[PDB]
Amino acid sequence: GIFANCIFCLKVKYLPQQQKKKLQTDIKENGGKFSASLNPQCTHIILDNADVLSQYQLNSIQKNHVHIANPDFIWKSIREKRLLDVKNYDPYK
Repeated sequence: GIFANCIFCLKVKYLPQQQKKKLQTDIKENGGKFSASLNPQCTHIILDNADVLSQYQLNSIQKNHVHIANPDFIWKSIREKRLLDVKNYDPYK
């Protein structure tokens, strides 16, 4: 699937539970892995609009080349049946 070799940290606490779960199933059904925690193995961190990151988290993200994206990265990649440009979905840029 399109998310093969992707490891997503999900910070989507303020999404409806049904959307959190759809994110998870969309990731797993298309070859991805997801985690609640941020670590060096993460390739991506998905952040809903109301979730924020600490300076510590942002430094880890920079150091480990983690891509910061919003949920639309997942939704639209699934819809288009193709991994999109994550640079177009960065809430911090």
